Amino acid sequence: GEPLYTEQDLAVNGREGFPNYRIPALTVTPDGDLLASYDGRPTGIDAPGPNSILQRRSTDGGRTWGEQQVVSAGQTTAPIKGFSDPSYLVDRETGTIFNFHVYSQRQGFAGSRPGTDPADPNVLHANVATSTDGGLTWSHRTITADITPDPGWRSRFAASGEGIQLRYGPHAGRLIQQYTIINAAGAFQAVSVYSDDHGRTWRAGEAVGVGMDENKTVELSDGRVLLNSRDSARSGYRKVAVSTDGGHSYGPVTIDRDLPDPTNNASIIRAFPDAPAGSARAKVLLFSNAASQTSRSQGTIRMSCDDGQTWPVSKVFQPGSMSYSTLTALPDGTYGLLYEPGTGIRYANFNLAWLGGI
Ligand SMILES: CC(=O)N[C@H]1[C@H]([C@H](O)[C@H](O)CO)OC(C(=O)O)=C[C@@H]1O
Repeated sequence: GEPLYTEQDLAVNGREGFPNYRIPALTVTPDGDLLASYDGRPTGIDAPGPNSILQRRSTDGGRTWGEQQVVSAGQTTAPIKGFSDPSYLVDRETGTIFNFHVYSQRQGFAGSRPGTDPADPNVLHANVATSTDGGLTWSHRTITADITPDPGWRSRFAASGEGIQLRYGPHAGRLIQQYTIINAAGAFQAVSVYSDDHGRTWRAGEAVGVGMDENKTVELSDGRVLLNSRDSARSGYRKVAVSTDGGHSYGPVTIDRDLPDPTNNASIIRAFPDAPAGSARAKVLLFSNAASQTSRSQGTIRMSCDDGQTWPVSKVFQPGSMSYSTLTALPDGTYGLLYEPGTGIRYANFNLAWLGGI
């Protein structure tokens, strides 16, 4: 077809109530509405800043966006509370939407102490907001205790963006959301948090790697779950691991030289999420990140047609400043992209024809 690439800002620093906006999360409701979530930052900083989780909705495929509404409101007055780094997760079977995020008080990620008590202001808590009405109203839950099987895990945070629901195998229906934890030795590890009962209970899998950070997972054509991670040890590339199970454990972590990265968040999705297992279309992956190894710039989309082995097609969508980016498959066959150009958060829409390879 004919190449399509358009973009418009959803939030710009200083307008609509907050001096700074950051951290994109994007998803599509079962009704087909597009939901964009991000941080509203009063002091322009990460947790423990008294941040708010915000949301904008589009009912016409991303063309027009409704007003900025608050999902979780931070408290700028003492007792200070903050809510940051959103990640959406839609249970396509039940139609339920989840929005995972941090619940901070006195500490952020690096400073969190061990503990699980919601009342303890020294721990960085894990929260989930649940909606059964398409993202209109939300019910909140602190699940730190449920996802901390090892008392030595002193900190954690859901990787911002969008999680997944498995379609194949013995664990089909399973909701997976990635987290980064800091263990007793001070090591940064990746871990899958999942639910087999459509969100009633959440539990952690086995932690993997060292030098890990914000990480994402995708279900491959054979049902294997590929983990793609930001490298906190700064190799200049993305780290990768694979899981063949559901009681999540991942194999060894290796550096992927095909994916340069300056130690920043990225997104990896299935181009055709509904394709049947083993089919050619099920092997197609899209990846968005900053390709520069020296700075957060040169935002590009890469495409693989072999479950992530090779990435023969790539195109730059933002030559300049580009930090965090997330992708989702829209029902019209195109792709939504929420990203950070340095001025707040911007929404972009593109199709495969635009990519050039196919
Ligand atoms: C909970 C939290 O702190 N999230 C932040 C995250 C984290 O600090 C880093 O991943 C090192 O672990 O990094 C950044 C960043 O732009 O680099 C922004 C996130 O809001």
